[PDB]
Amino acid sequence: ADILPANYVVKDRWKVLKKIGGGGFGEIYEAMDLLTRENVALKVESAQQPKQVLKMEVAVLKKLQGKDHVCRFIGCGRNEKFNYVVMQLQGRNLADLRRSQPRGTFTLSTTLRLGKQILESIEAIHSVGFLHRDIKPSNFAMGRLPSTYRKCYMLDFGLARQYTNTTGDVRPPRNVAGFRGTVRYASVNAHKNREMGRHDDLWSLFYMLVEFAVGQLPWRKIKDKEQVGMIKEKYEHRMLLKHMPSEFHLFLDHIASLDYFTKPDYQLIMSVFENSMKERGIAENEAFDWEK
Ligand SMILES: Nc1ncnc2c1ncn2[C@@H]1O[C@H](COP(=O)(O)OP(=O)(O)O)[C@@H](O)[C@H]1O
Repeated sequence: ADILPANYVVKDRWKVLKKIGGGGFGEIYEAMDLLTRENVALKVESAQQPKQVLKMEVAVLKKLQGKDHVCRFIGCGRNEKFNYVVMQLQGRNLADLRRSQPRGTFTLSTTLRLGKQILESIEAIHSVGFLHRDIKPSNFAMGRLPSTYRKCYMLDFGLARQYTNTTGDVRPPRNVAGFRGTVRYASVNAHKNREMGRHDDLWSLFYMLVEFAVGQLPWRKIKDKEQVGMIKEKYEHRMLLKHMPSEFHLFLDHIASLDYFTKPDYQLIMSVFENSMKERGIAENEAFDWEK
């Protein structure tokens, strides 16, 4: 039973058309904005949920206004039954787009071009003092308009954590931190209950790109967090690069050397994607796999 039924109207403005997503922490709907006449995304969480994450989501989404790869903030509110955020509506997510591919793989062209946009999104959130902590294909969606269909948008800021403080400094990490994010894309550090850093969001991007190009990860079928962590610890990460562009060794080595305290070298990773494209004769203007 959905939190909101079809045609329910939020704050005399947003009319629920259909449920477009959900699972963790609540549900997301496509709604008609009765004031502006545009289709929007309405994200809701029940007010009786023990962990309320929309307060974080709203704060991060507002802090990100003006950045590329981010939904326009439309509104938000709270009541006794539910909390909500209203934002720009996008198209299909990357997990859905990958699963729809014949072999569940994207071409290197699509993989590398998505990698550039996701890396830019990751650098954008870190630049406002926040870690995403839940980097995964379903938290990235393509635009749905002729002016936005080749733009990839970063979604879901509910599990975000501010690593900076009021004075523009980096706060000390806690001695221990509860597991946050997806099991499939979490770094080994996240599995060990270490405080997550900027490098951990880059580990999730590394695993996503391997999954995009290869179609699977070695721990794909395992659901248990601990069993997955053991596989990732034991697994020779160089074996993940068998079918990857050779400059991915540079990406892997850089992230493997980082800790919570060290600012990543985002340009080093960008250079890996750019050289991988040029060495293959891949143009930036190429159509994405799903366009064909
Ligand atoms: N602005 C949006 N436009 C289009 N689809 C969206 C939007 N926000 C979320 N979704 C869809 O619903 C799912 C949304 O959940 P999301 O905010 O990403 O995470 P969650 O349900 O894990 O808190 C996504 O994978 C995507 O398909």
